Amino acid sequence: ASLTEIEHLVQSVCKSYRETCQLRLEDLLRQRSNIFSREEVTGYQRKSMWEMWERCAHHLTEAIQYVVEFAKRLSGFMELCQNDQIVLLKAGAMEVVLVRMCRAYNADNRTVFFEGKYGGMELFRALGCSELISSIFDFSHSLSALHFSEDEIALYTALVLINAHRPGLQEKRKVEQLQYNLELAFHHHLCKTHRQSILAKLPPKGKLRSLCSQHVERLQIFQHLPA
Ligand SMILES: C[C@@H](NC(=O)c1cc(-c2sc(C(=O)N[C@H]3C[C@H](C(=O)O)C3)nc2CC2CCCCC2)cc(C2(C)CC2)c1)C(F)(F)F
Repeated sequence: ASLTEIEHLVQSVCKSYRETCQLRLEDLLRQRSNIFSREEVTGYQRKSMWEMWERCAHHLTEAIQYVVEFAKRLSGFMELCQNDQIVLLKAGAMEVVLVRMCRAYNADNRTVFFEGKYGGMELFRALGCSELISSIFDFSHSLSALHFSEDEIALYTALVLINAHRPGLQEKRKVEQLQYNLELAFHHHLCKTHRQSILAKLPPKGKLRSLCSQHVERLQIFQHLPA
């Protein structure tokens, strides 16, 4: 690879994400002024667990379609065989949607954006799974502390999808090579922006799989939808 070409690689990842980011950043930041009234929360709490479950299931799949919408935008994704394309998304999709959640988390009052307005965690009392609902807010809270620049989330997300150290990829060396160019464009931009300091600050391995695996595991037990 070439240096001038790697900088090109960064511009694609940053753009492919900004066009497949679901919600605009300028929207979440400015519309953060209003939140659910205590009335509106009890209405969400009164909802049957199936009610709230049907909600997240849609918003989750919808947020994932943008995740896969992101993958097909990367400049080197299409070349590799379909199987590797399927595997990377299966294990990376749910984790990519987690990193994108902190981007909608307001660390000031612990309120995430869910259906046209910010709200706390008591909004999901109908579900009745505290430790799982809180594992996301606390995680996004830490990630929201670093004050992720949009370009970083795009770069970080790319390395979440790409991962040759995945279950059953076929032509892995095509995944290893690309997984490295992204890390190159990642570190280069970090140093190029004086934010190489975060590398020792991010979640290891690790928290992405363990946190999602707990959710993905509860659905493989109780559900029948996509699984
Ligand atoms: C099974 C288990 N977990 C999930 O169902 C689940 C839901 C979501 C998503 S994605 C999403 C969106 O895209 N919201 C956008 C679209 C909305 C809009 O258009 O306004 C805002 N909303 C949600 C629902 C929110 C529920 C409260 C905790 C934050 C997540 C994300 C995930 C990941 C990424 C962890 C794996 C898991 C469960 F907790 F459900 F039991």
